[PDB]
Amino acid sequence: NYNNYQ
Repeated sequence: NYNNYQ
């Protein structure tokens, strides 16, 4: 949850 992959 609320994880960012960029």
